[PDB]
Amino acid sequence: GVEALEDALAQIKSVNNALQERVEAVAADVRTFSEGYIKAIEEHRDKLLQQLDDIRIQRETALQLQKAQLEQLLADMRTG
Amino acid sequence: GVEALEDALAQIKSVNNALQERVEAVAADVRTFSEGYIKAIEEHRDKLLQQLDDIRIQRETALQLQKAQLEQLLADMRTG
Amino acid sequence: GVEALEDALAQIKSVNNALQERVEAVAADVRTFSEGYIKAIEEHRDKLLQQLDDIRIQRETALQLQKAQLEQLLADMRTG
Amino acid sequence: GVEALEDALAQIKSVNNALQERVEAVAADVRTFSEGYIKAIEEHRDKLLQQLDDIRIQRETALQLQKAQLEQLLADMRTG
Repeated sequence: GVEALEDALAQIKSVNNALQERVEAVAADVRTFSEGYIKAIEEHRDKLLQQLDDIRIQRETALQLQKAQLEQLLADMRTG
Repeated sequence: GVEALEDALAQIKSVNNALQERVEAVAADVRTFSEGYIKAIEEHRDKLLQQLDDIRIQRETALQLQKAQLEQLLADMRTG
Repeated sequence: GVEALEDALAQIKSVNNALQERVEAVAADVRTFSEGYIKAIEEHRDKLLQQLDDIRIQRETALQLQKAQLEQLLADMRTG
Repeated sequence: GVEALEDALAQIKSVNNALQERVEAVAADVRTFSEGYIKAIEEHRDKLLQQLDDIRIQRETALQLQKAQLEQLLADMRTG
């Protein structure tokens, strides 16, 4: 009778509860993934930038050891 | 043998400017990707968080409306 | 004299080894990152695609439970 | 009070199509984003992998050219 109305009414309030749970959860995940993602990008971007700078630097150095080892040979000629 | 070496020098010198530029370019793109990428990740996170919101809003309103409806019977059945 | 020419020649031949290793490493990493990413994207795209499917399902069922609970009432009326 | 419940029924029916669509569309986006993300990661890896490669070529050939140049002196000094 009026029994069944108050039931359907309590169910609705709960079957809704559990659906909002599912949505918040999905939203939580989107946030987790999106945060974790951006981070991993920054880290990886940094490493790469780092290694490029080391390439830039280990190169200027090699340049010099040649540039020099060569001006030695020049001298070795112009002299003895 | 002198002029020879004067040359090896000039060669070493200008092979360097070139490889310098290139590395600087890789680094540039390494930058550009990450801002673009992090932009997109953000944009999309938002668009998804938004529709997830709309699902909630839409379902809540239908709850409120439906509750209101069955609340009315609830009174009109308490006597009515 | 000729001593110092084969040194500079073993230098360049070695200093290149080191620069290749460096560039190799970089590209190695670009590889793992992109691979690592694409995985993560697939995994999250899947988990999401999955939770949303659960949301339709868990919704269809809430619907039917309501509909059915309502028709019960509508009948409780038409009869006793 | 039948009509009331005949009404709830119809409301439930119509709320549900709407919430179906919205969840569909959410999922449609989850699909498209991963296609973009994945696609353009891959473009990038390729772009960078290419340039790293060119750094290699540009250096490799400069080495070849320099090697050849100093190989010659080596001969023209191993006699005169």
